[PDB]
Amino acid sequence: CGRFFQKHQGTCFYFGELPLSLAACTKQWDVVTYLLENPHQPASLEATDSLGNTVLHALVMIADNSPENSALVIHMYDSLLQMGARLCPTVQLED
Amino acid sequence: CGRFFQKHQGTCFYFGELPLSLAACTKQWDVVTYLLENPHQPASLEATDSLGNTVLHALVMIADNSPENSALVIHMYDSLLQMGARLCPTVQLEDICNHQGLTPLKLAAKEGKIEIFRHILQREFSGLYQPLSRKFTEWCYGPVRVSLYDLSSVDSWEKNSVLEIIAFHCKSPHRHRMVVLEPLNKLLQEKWDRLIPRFFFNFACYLVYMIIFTIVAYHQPSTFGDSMLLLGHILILLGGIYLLLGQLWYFWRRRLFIWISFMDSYFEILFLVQALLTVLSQVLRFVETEWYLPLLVSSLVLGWLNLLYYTRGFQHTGIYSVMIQKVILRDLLRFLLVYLVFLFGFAVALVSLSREARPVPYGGILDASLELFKFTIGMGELAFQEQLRFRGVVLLLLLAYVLLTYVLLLNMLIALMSETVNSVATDSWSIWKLQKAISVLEMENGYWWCRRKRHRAGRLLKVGTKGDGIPDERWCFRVEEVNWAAWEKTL
Amino acid sequence: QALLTVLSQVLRFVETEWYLPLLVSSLVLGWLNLLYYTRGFQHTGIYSVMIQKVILRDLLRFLLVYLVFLFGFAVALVSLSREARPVPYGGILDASLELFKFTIGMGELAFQEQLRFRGVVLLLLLAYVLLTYVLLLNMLIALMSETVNSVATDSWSIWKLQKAIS
Ligand SMILES: NCCOB(c1ccccc1)c1ccccc1
Ligand SMILES: NCCOB(c1ccccc1)c1ccccc1
Repeated sequence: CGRFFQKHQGTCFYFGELPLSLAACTKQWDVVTYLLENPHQPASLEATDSLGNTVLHALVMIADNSPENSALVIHMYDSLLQMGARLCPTVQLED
Repeated sequence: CGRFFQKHQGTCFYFGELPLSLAACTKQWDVVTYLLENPHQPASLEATDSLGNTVLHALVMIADNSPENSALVIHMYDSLLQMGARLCPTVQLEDICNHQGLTPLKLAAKEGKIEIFRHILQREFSGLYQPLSRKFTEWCYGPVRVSLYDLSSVDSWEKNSVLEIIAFHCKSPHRHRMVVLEPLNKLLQEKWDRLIPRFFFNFACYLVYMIIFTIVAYHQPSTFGDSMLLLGHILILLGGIYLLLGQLWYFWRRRLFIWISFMDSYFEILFLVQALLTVLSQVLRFVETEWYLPLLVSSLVLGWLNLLYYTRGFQHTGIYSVMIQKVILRDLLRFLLVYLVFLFGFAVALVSLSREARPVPYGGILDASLELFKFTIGMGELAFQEQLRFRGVVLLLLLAYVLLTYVLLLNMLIALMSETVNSVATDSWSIWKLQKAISVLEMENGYWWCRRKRHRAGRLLKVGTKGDGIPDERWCFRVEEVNWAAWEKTL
Repeated sequence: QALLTVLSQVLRFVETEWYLPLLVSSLVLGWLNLLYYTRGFQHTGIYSVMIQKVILRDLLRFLLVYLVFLFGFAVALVSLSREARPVPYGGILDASLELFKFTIGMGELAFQEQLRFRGVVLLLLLAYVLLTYVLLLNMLIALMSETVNSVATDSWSIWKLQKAIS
């Protein structure tokens, strides 16, 4: 939680300030898997950032109207939702 | 160096009058190689022609806007630059001033070449040949990219720059499209945002001067009030002479601008005329003549019309002013030509008649012309003159005139202006950007009396390492851009 | 409109001479507001949206240029015609009204034989009518034609949004 990552006016890049969010928003479908299913310390998928955003929220914010960005965000969103449902069905991340 | 090769009008082909230039411009990547690497007598790559052009200059001149020609010139230019760097790195061929004193970038800008000019403006290479690069990329952390374009010989700080050459020296039909490209757009936008205060201060000062002029001209001759009138008069005279000095200094400094495009600005002439009228009106009032009021009122009108020059400094109004100018120059003078022909013909026709009876309307040419213009303005007096013996002839002539003018000409003019407005939509934005760029360049230079100190924008950011020892420095213009098409291909 | 109505009633209770202006202004504003309700139809809401879009897009630039030209020419004419050889162009209000008459379709373009600057006044009037009655108004017609052509589907979308808000 610094200044570059914060969503503001100027030089910035917002990704939810979380390693899993950084991987997902970066189109990195491999390290996200390892972080999810690393036996040493699996990363909780419902952990939030300072502003209250979650991984899905972070995926939403960086979304734009560019066809390529829209496709990337759609694919990552769907895949992450399916995976999260497969890990901990008891919690609805959409809410 | 004869007649066919020399760049002129007629049967001609220019290739720099050098065998290597002929080979390169001819798309012959083989004999150029042999000439460069022939052991018996290698051909120097920095040898010039009579005009001072070099091989790169020759490649630039023959460049056109055709996609195939642009691609050919781009490929040959890049390959030859790489080869020259590989042969004699100690000499930078990109910096070779010909007789006129221009480099390939400056020459490409002046000659109107856009494709090759833009390609030279923003080009990048791999790790090898990296120094031969204008565009760079510091890091690509995430989807953002931080580009750093070189600002050597393109910034306004230099005595001669690409911005100045495009603004005041280029005479291409659509040079206004050369100021919308990458940091010639962003750089100009930054300069404009930094210089807004100067522009609006100038606008406010001019408005104050015009308001004083109006007040003096309203409560003018036909104690305290007399002293106020006198001080207003002296202030107006001082303002007029100061405007005259400024405009004369501008013309003296840019005296090689009018022949390129008189109508590009066409506003400095108006300011000069207004100042001349004001000063001359004051002098003739000193002479106590009856022609003081006409000149003074004409100056007042011209100033209040000139204020549009300042009001076109906004996105929403500059485009409207540009459209006004384009319509005026495109389709309003043909309409006037046809209108005056018809009006003079019908006016003299009506004057010839109505001169034989069985307050005389159509007594002269002025009266008939005024009546016809009243027809055109919406107050046509179309009656049945029962006094003159040619009632029917006069009535039919008036009906024919109104049918030919009030139905065809004016409504057709409406339609033609609709078409013209539809045609010029994006060109309006480009021309507005060019006008704003010219205003920025003029403001950057100080007034005719105060020598404004130059502000050399850009960051002295060390880029890469040249093929030498101690490293190099180069001023650049940082530009951040969020891109995913390029970022998705870096993985 | 509600503020004007209530305040007009209060000032009438005060027995002032400014009751009629405020009351009539309220009446006019209400009759104009009725368009809010009339734009509840497919065929009329789009027209109202187009009216608003044209007003906001290209009618204020025209007014800016118009008022600049009109004030300049009005004060110019008032300065003249003040020296002879019912005085037209007596003040600024009269000259402005005469120019607006030119623009509305009842321009009084005559040869004033009384003032000593006949030709100057006539040429100024001719220049004004040429610059305003030919360029500005017909150009405004063309610009509104372009604007109407531009906003066709956006008009439907904005009408749908307005109906959703209602
Ligand atoms: N001469 C006053 C300013 O020029 B304008 C004009 C009027 C007189 C002569 C030629 C042109 C005009 C053109 C564009 C914007 C505003 C008006
Ligand atoms: N003020 C009356 C209603 O607004 B309208 C209008 C009139 C006065 C001030 C500004 C706008 C108008 C715009 C669209 C539809 C109908 C008329």
